[PDB]
Amino acid sequence: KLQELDISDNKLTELPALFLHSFKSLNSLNVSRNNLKVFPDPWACPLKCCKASRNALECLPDKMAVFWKNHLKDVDFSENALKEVPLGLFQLDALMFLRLQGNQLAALPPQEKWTCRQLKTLDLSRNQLGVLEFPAFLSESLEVLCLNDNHLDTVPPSVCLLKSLSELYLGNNPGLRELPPELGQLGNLWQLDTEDLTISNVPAEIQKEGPKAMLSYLRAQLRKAEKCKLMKMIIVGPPRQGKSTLLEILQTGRAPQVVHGEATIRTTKWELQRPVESVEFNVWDIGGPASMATVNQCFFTDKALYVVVWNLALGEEAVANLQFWLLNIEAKAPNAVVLVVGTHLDLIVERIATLRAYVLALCRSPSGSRATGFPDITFKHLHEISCKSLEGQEGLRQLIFHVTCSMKDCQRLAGRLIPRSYLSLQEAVLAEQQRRSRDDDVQYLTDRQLEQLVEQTPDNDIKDYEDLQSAISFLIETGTLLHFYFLDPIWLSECLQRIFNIKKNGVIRAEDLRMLLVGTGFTQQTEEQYFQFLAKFEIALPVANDSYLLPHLLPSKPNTIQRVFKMSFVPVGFWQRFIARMLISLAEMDYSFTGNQRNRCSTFRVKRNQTIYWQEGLLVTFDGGYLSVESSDVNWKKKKSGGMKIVCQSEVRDFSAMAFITDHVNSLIDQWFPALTATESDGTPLMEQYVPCPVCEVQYFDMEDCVLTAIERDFISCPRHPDLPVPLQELVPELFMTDFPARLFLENSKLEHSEDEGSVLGQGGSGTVIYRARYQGQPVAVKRFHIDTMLRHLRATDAMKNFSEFRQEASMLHALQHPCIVALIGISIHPLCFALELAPLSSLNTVLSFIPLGHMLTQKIAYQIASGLAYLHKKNIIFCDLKSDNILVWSLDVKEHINIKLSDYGYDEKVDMFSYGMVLYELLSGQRAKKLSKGIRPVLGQPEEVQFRRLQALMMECWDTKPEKRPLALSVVSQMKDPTFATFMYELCCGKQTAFFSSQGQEYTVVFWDGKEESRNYTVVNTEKGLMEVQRMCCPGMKVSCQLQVQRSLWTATEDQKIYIYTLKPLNTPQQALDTPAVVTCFLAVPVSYLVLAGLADGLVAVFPVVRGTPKDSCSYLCSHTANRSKFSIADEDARQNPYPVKAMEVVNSGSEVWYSNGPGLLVIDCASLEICRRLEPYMAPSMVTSVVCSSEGRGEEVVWCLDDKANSLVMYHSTTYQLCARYFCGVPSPLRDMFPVRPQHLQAVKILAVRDLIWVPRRGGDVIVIGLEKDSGAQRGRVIAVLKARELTPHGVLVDAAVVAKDTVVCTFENENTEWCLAVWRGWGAREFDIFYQSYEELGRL
Ligand SMILES: Nc1nc2c(ncn2[C@@H]2O[C@H](COP(=O)(O)OP(=O)(O)O)[C@@H](O)[C@H]2O)c(=O)[nH]1
Repeated sequence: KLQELDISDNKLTELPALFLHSFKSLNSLNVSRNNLKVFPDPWACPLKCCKASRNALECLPDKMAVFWKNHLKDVDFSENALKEVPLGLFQLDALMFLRLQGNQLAALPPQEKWTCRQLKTLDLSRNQLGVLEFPAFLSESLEVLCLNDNHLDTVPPSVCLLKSLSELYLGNNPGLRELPPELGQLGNLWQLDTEDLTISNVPAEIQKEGPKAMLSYLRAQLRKAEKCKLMKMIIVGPPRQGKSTLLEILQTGRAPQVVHGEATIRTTKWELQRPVESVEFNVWDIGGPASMATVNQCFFTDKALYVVVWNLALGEEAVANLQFWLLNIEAKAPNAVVLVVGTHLDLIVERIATLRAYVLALCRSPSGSRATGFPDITFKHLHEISCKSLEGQEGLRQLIFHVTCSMKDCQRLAGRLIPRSYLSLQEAVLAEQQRRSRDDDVQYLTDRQLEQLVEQTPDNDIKDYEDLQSAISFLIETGTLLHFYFLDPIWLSECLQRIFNIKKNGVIRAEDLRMLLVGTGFTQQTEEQYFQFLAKFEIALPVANDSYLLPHLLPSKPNTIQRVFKMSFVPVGFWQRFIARMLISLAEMDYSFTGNQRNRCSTFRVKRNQTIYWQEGLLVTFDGGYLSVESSDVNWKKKKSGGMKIVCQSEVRDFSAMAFITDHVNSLIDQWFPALTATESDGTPLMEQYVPCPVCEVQYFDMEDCVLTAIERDFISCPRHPDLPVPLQELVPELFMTDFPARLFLENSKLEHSEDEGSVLGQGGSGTVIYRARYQGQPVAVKRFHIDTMLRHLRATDAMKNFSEFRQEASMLHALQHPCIVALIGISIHPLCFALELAPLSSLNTVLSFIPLGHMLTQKIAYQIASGLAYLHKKNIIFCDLKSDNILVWSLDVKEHINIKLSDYGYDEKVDMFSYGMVLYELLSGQRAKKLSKGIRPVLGQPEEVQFRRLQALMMECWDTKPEKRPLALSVVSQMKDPTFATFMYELCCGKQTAFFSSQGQEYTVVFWDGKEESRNYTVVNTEKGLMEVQRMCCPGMKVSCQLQVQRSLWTATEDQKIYIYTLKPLNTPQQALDTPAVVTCFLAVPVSYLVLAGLADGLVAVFPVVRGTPKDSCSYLCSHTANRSKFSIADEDARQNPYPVKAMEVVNSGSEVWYSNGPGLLVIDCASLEICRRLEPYMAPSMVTSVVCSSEGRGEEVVWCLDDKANSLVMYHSTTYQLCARYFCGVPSPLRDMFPVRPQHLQAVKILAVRDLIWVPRRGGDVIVIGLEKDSGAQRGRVIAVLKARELTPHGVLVDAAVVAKDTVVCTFENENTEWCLAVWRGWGAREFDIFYQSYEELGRL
């Protein structure tokens, strides 16, 4: 009978196993920490775990899989005296964890006879086990395998098959000398113990790098990896500097006779032998007109040899121009090697040294180290040649070959091992490109087509995403494949140039552009692809009325704050891209959460009245202001350079417009012109920012100084008049927030703030720190942001970035006013921080058998989370991190309106819904991942155990694998606004059975009966657990027509007029058999030590006194017809005296009366004298009463309800006056929120139930009408509080019965035409629970 046995730290050598065998109820067997020598022989008991560690057990019996095969999962016999392992221990299906560590096991049983398909952890370390032979099936289950200090002379052959391992520990096996290549296939394995092992097949360097490098190298061995000598080389430089001439000299080795004509990109395959003894270059001669200067940069890739061609005789301006190219290469190809090669050497001795000094000054800072943002140029990377005499040609070739063999990833590029499958894919892609070129086909290759290529390739072992991605990176490195996948750079260049050759005001209608684009084929079936990459390069962007804006076709040139940006050099087409991006963003104007790099321009929301865009400027007239940006020529420190003059006029000091430009400028300079992010070799920025002095009126404040002062102070004094300071608000109104309402700003004098580690509540995704603080005495969460000429520049950049991020976060937080979203109290600049409302309790992950928080609280939490998500998605905001860490618990009180709030501190909508499903799993379970990407989901118990079928089903859908099937947050919110969602617990399929019975107890909660005569049997359902404790236990005898439970005795009245009594201790042997004059049709127990009344089929009532559950064989007979004739003067001919059976009885008036049916009438038995004293006429013949209940609950008058069979009518009397004070029709097709007064086939009701305060009327249709009484203007009335209907029971037939099995449970039992029975379990909500449920939605709607 015992469930948990804990024998530990005691005098245990011999265990009374026979005594333990009686414990059939055990779930945990713990005999650990003893000197146990004889483990008890296994027995039938549903053990979940078997802890027998730290004892003297030497051997086990072959009986684990005889009794515990289907129950026992956790076994740990570790650190014992074990010598032999039974075969049966591995024959347990339920086994998932096994520990046989620290003993004298020498061999394992044959693998063919194992059954433990669920074995996930197996530790055989510290043993003499040996080489061993593991089963194959363990590959699909095992996650942890450890064999440390085993009798192994090699890796077991089966370890290579164990694809599912995450840990593999085989240390201290000195006989092992090999790690076979197939272990590389263990892709899921990242924890390894190869200590004390010899590895002859792995280099020492690979071992030093680690077991991860070992697995990678073994994979390389398996894939027959070959040494590749192919690398990308790119010629770049200013136009007409001899790029084609230089390449011709390099390839031919002669004075050029044919130089290539006009072209943007040309390609060739150049082969060199040593002056791993050869190399091959996929040479891309990149040239073209000046208009391609900032488009060609897309073709620059990493781990490639760049040759910047430079005209030596042109002068110093050429060397200065080289900075542009060098910055571009270092920005796009950080790990590339750059050589600067000089031509026109025939036009020049010391001049060469001077020019080399100039170039070396460019690449290196004054300190001599590598300048930031430049490639590593040195004396080895410089060379000069001529175009006729070929001087230095051989030296140049030697330089190329030497640099190529020097570049390395781990070893040198020229000869690195690549998997053979990667080379096979390279051949396949080259074949595809060649075929498309032959067929004049679109050279753009779709991802599906590349997958088809890699799979279609013979014996290509690329079978997963990571392999294909690595192969893609390799292909990009060798100039075979291009991505921004493209196969032909020349075709792309031709397409872009042809678009550039088009000659409106920059906007062309989509159809006109489609016909114009016909030159490069432009297959309409590929148009969606084609236009896509047109948008990628910003060559033709979709705008307005399904038109396309063409930046190269922009027209020419047709109180306040001002800004200036000084540019040393203007990139070609910078203005076009800038104006196009601004114009498109404004046209859009007419997000994320929890911190990320993803965000939109939420900073600027105004009505654009007029817009004037042109080749080098944009003027925007918006309601209450102007925003203009123009080209200009700036002069500072007598340095004249290009410039961007920006002006804004705001009537209300709303200078958010100056953010809109500035952010965009930064964005553009970060995306397409990274050259302008960098500084010269001496630290001078290539693009500087300036603010004209408004009080000096030209004098310009350096924007870095204004920003750095804005961190702490408010004023700056100009050098021309230091005694007359200017506030920063007239210099940088962007940073000092002015657009926000005045109410939104915190008062530093009323804010108790301190960046104390003890008050740290957490961190955000943007790099902030959230502390606990006080504002005006109330607790709050304060999110604080945190931040030599080079150090000053870096700090200024960081400060500007933080101010922009603060602006964006404030803009998004200001727009969320939903009750379930953490609001914003206010902002402040000194210090730069947010103030937010603080949760009295910690996050949901911290407060958290099943449903730990309770049903109602879990329901409210889930609904409020869903409502918050629906609101966020209504604002086009995505949470992106919807974990329980970020979900703050406001209160665990069920009565409160708001319980949780969604925070940003501790894609599209489908990922949010997925994370919501995970949160629901945690809510139902109490706990809780790469396997999620593979279709593996966390496991939750069945509905019979969870007991919340609808939320569990919702959680399954939220965790679905196809995003298309997942629900929208609004749909979840809408379907949760329904009492069916909350009340239904689960369903239980009992199956084929005959009759249903219940009793006011828990020993015989729900009892079904089936069978006939010798085959009579019964089933018991434990609805509290959803488990059937007895299933068709046979108790031969007559079938039971009625059943009751009194004290601890079950009375059952059969069809042969016999009341049998079974005393519980199995209803096998009755103790009493009582005779009756007619078949019992109903039972009741009056609490008098009881008085059991039996309503017989003839309308007569039998009365049995009961003493402690045992009655007297004699009984009294109270005749209803006798009372009708004698007391109440009803004639025999009256229909009221027809032979009706007693259908339902009920106690009323605290046991002093019993109301029981008699045809359409009702009779009252007065318990004082056991006589029929009152009659009531709720209905008329031939109708009959079918149920009676006593709604004796609440601070009010006791009332008695009565249902009917024909009229389908409900009536209610007062128990103390017998006045028919209410009548209602229950056959209402749409009964929701109906009403009736009180005066002080599928629509047929089955049986009334009294659930706490309310009256549940189930109907054959399967739904339930939950009627309850209230008062209006002093008059009592009744209303239909809620109509429940579980859809899951639709195919389970018709409702037959219903019964209140416990205080908080209502069991409605359905039967189908095939004699099968099915229970539907509802939570027995009273009036207060329903009102709380409804108010949870009504109030949040109101708020
Ligand atoms: N004198 C001299 N002329 C050169 C040299 N390299 C190229 N050229 C001239 O440049 C022309 C070809 O330039 P090209 O290679 O097409 O420049 P790219 O378009 O940038 O590749 C030829 O007509 C040559 O006369 C050189 O080293 N010395």
